[PDB]
Amino acid sequence: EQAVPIQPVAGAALAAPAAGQINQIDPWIFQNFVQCPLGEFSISPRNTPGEILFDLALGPGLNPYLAHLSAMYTGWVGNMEVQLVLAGNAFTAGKVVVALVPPYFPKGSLTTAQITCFPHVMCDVRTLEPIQLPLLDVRRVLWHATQDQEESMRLVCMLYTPLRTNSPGDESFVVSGRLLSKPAADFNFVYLTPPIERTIYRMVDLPVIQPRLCTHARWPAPVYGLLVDPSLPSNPQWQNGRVHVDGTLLGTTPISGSWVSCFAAEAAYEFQSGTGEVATFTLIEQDGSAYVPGDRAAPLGYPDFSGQLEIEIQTETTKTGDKLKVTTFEMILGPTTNADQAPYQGRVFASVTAAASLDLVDGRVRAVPRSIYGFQDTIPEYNDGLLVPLAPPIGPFLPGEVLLRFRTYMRQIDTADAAAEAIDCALPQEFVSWFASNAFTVQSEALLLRYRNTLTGQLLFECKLYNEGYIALSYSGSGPLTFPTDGIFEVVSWVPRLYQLASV
Amino acid sequence: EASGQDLVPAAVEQAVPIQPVAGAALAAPAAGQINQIDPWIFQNFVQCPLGEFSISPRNTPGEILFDLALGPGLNPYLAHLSAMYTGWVGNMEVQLVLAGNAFTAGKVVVALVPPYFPKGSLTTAQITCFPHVMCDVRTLEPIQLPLLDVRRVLWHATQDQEESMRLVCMLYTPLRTNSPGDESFVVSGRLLSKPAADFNFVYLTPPIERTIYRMVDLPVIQPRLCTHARWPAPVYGLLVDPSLPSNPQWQNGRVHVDGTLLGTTPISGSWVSCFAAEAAYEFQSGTGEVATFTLIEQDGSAYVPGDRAAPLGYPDFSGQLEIEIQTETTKTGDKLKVTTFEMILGPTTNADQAPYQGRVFASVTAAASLDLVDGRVRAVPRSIYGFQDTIPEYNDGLLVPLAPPIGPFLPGEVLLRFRTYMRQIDTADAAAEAIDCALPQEFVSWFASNAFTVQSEALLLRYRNTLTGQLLFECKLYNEGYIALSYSGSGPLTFPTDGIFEVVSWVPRLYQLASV
Amino acid sequence: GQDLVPAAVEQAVPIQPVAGAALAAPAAGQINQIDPWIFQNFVQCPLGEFSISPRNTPGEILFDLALGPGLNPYLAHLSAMYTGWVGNMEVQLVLAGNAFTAGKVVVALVPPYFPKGSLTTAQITCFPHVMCDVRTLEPIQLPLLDVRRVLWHATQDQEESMRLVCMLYTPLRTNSPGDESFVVSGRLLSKPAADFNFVYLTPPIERTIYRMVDLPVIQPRLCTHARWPAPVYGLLVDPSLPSNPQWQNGRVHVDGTLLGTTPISGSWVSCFAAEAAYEFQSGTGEVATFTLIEQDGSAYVPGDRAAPLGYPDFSGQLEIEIQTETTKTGDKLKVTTFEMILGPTTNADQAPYQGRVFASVTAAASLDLVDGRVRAVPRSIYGFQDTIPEYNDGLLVPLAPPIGPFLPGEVLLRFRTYMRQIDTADAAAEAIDCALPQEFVSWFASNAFTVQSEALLLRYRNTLTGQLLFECKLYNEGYIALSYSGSGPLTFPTDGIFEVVSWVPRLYQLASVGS
Repeated sequence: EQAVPIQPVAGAALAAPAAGQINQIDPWIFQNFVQCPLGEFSISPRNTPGEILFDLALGPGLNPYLAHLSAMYTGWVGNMEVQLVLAGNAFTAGKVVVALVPPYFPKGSLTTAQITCFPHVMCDVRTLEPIQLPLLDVRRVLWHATQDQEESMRLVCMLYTPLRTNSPGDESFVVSGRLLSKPAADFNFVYLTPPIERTIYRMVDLPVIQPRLCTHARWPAPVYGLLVDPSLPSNPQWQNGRVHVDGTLLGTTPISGSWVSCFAAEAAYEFQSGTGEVATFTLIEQDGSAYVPGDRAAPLGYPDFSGQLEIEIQTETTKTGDKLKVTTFEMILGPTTNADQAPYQGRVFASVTAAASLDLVDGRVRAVPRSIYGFQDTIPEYNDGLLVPLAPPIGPFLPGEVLLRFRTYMRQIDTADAAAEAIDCALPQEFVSWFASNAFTVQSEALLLRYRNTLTGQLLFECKLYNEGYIALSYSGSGPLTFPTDGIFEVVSWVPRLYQLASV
Repeated sequence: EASGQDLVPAAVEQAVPIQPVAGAALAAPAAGQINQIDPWIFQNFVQCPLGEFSISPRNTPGEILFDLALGPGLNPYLAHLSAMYTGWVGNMEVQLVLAGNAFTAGKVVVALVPPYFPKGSLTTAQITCFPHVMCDVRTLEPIQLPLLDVRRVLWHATQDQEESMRLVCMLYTPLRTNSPGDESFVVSGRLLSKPAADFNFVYLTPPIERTIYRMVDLPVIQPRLCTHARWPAPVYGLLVDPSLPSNPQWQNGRVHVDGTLLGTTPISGSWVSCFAAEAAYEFQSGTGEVATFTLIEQDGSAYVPGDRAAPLGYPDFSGQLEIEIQTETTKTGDKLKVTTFEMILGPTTNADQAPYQGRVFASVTAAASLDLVDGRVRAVPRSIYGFQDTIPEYNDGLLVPLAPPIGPFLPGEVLLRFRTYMRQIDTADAAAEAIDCALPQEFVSWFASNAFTVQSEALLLRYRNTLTGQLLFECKLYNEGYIALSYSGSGPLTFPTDGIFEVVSWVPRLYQLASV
Repeated sequence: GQDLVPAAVEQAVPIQPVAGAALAAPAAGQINQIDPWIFQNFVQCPLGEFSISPRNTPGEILFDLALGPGLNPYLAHLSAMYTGWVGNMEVQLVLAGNAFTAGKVVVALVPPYFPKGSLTTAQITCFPHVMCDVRTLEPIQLPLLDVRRVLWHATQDQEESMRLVCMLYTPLRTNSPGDESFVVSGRLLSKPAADFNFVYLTPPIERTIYRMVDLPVIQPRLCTHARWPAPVYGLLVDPSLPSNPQWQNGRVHVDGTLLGTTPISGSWVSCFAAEAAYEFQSGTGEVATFTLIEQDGSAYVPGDRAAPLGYPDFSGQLEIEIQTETTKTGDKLKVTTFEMILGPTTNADQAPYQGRVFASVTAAASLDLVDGRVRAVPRSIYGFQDTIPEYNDGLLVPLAPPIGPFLPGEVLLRFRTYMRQIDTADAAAEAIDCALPQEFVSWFASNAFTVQSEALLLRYRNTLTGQLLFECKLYNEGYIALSYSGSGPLTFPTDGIFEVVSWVPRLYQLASVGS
């Protein structure tokens, strides 16, 4: 334990008068150093001084045992003990500084000159034993609330003096560092409350479903494969299948997978002595509601591709030659306009080459897709020719990383090509529903996933799932590569955005 | 002391697992004054402002009979004293009185809920996980409980509400009676409280009457000397009737207890069934004289379609309304005159009327083509023919914002109506046309001007005769602005209009009223 | 008799001592003491100037200060190396009255968490208070205790503490026939009390709160117009011009929030970057359509602004020069002149809010050009008017509010520039006014200033002599006001320097300017 210019901090002695209870923790927990989340770093000889190696806030989330225990309590108090472990031999050089930042220091960028003005310790990369530090509870309140995130003391480690070493011709040398912690003797909980299952210290989990038994987020068809291809555009701007990890739906994505590529509208039929019968649809919500224009490109579930598709609705005939018929229309979304389709304004048109008088009843219909002709993976004309609010394009990606896609095949009417079409998505609808319902709390930037075989257990690849809702693989090949669709995705831990993945 | 004690008496079994909590000793070095409370206040238990509740056989386990937030609002003395301070701190003592008949059986649980616990769905499983006490409904002596200031600050703020310990009572076992005769008893429980030794206030401030706690009060006026909120006439009767529709959707006379007005109800009683407009006239060889009214706000402001189905004070009933219009002509011989017009606002007939632009059309049969000038007019009602108690058309088959229908009520609960009569045009009948409202315009003005703060869900009121000083019945005034009472008879019931309504206490929606 | 009750007793405020570092020590990391001689001197507060006028009415608030390190320049300077503070202070008040003036004021100690509505003359005396006469010759002092529910305060936020509020108890009256323009000046000073210290020693950060606002040391001649790419020529006021224009460019907040469509650099004004497409089929003419993007290359998405950054906000006809490449060989990239309409005009739908622009150029042959990115900058203006153009077809777009809300007798200070216009009969030059010039929209959003009050008092001086030209109020919205009751426009020399004095409230009265 190093000497730092700081006073002792009182824990339960300050909180006892105004606390209903003071609860004790298992004494076996005070004897083990456990790995802290986001408490690891690697120093390379190509780093410049001033990089923040780690930044961790005091609280129950540092220890998994305390994070589990906090679900049955109302408050907490006390200090912690922290250990830093460095992996370097006797032929290295470089220095590191670990400082104690007070709870209310402003957030921003620090400088190596400024980091030494805090109570701090300076450590050489040749140190043998782990470095022990205290983490004290500097506060203006008597105790903290477990279900609320407040400001506490921070531990910040920054590179101070650059690493100087020799390296072999195959692999480059790095200095690894890890941080562990445990509660100090002065640490307590406050009030015994019934346990809560949805707490802020809850880890993200994924449904146990094979991708072959999932649904596609852009076209209503089962998923037929997952793959990766650097030749396709690396920054697509799809409006469907976008969802945040915390449970925020981005763009025009609906909760249910049946709303995909379909729209609900009220249809007015006008027979013209020229082209023929024309149906004009005024759009409404799929579940049934008034469409209020806002910051969305189109009503939820609207298709987000450019092409020629047909729709079928339920029609009632007023005259007496029949009583109920099912017809088929044709909607044009090609780069020709000439009909002024404005989904944002809440109106669209379609027509058929049908003779005679076929006036019908305007009583609201649901239009489902039938097929596509000349499909293009480009967003449609949400307005006349002008700009509309829409979700940002997928990205950014680190160098050497490429998006992983779930591909599926739709129908065709086109004559030229005869093999197949292909539409891709970033996540199946099951994941969208899972994230929307669970409403997790994101920690830093992204999650480390793991695709493993169901029965053999062999690891296939490791990827990164960003909070914006895309998966990136570290692939440095040339041609497209597909993967088996029988594995299960597993969550490992939270990782920083600048994290290097293992190559395929 | 008492007659046969085949009951529980003292429930001295608590041993509540909680530590003593420091009160005003921690806040003394942080205040700039020395304050204290009258020592005599510390010496007797007084009824809480929300200290009445009922347990009935129709209740089910898991229902919340009451919940109390720690603070000055549990004591009338402390609630009155809090108007001249910022800051309070300390513990309190509570006495629960529930001593039902010896033929009854049941169990309740009272728990200490700490601050920051989420509010809403509390189940019978979780309530026993808190420090709690088990009570039989037959207990003879009062049950004494502590309420402690568990907190992470030095003191609280009297204005605006913070997080404090709660006292929640849940029905653990359904109430049943062993008596053979025809009925099941109802338990009437009471709450009393007094501050503990180390309770204090912090800093003396000017005494402002309109504070958060206060207490709701009603104007001291007999119902017969009040004006109706749906027709410009004095209130003539106080009635209850189960034969009439039970969930009306009246637009006028609707107000919230906290002050907010709902619908098209105006502040003044002269705006009822009257409207101001810009009036233009035309003559056509068909229908004759056609008058068009562009409706505007009666204070001169323009009418903009918003969250209201119509301008304030618009007639919400249906039928044919005959009104009077003052007109000025340019013809030589006379200058000013008053004409009588008729309008049809009943069922939709062959007419082109759209309240979206605020246009109202009146037709008159005439032989001579009168020439007039478009101007400004205000129309008040004169007669009603073919009256119907239903809302008129506002957008010709399209939904418009409206106040929700009055309700809901407990089983056996029926709405109380204030009844007035109008001048009616009749052909071969003689029955006087009658209309009903929920609250008179005096109460609407009182609520809109005072802007009270509601506490739980409703207010308990008692109607007392002034001539003899006799309480006639008790009723529940809901926060949405309607009064309900328990009645099971078939025929209509009438009450004298010489009484005075009095506020008793705050009650929840599950409170059971006595039969009338 | 037995006891004597004096009729004249000196005023005093009774208090109960409040603990400072004694309460905060067990939970604070450190307790740092300050220089022992800072406790010995009253120093003017950063917000320490106010005025009383006969126009004021009883019940009006003259000032209200909050306890903390922002009342003393030494404490405000020292707070840049600490994260917290605790303790009490003392405040001094001086009034520059006369013998012809009658009036009374009350200074009260309002505690934290008292509702911030409106106080009356009856309620103000229910607080601990001191009653002061405007004819007093000596300063009046009061204490300021740290009444709180926490252990200490955080420097970097305002939080809630004890207030010091002063209101006009009795109307100000002068026995003179009047009305004249007599104004009573009031000044505030403060110092720490025996119990006051800081909490945690941190590196000195210069860009913190309680850092006093400064201005660049640049004469108005050496600045740039914020509404036209030309140097600022004149500085003037004019009461015959509209009081509250709706300019969209050249607007900035004191705290650094860019309001409207104003860019950071001065090279973006009245210029735009867009992807161009040219067409000419039978009778439409050589029409170029532009899909707008940001000048730095980023994509444009409709948001809370009515146009991209730097878009013109004046109505007229614009003539611009665009770098265009022609596909025909033997003639490489040139500059083409294009005429475009800014205001409403039929046969077209100008909607810059939606990223669509239409321009036309006279032609008699093919003159074909290739598509791509282009940047258009102004060349000439015809039919200039100071009205916002048609940002949409028939819809309302978000806009900055009109300037307002000047006190009676206050006009708007304007920076005047002359543009390049095309005329046929009138030979008069075209003039355009701005509220704040360029490098004044900059220097904000670069310094994250905290306003701490309602207005800034500035003094305009001469660099070589020091003669005071005028005093003015810089409101937080980013504009200046001057007290002037004349009819004709009045200009000022443009070779001066703007100097900050202090922070003043809304009701501060400026000395009238004139000759």
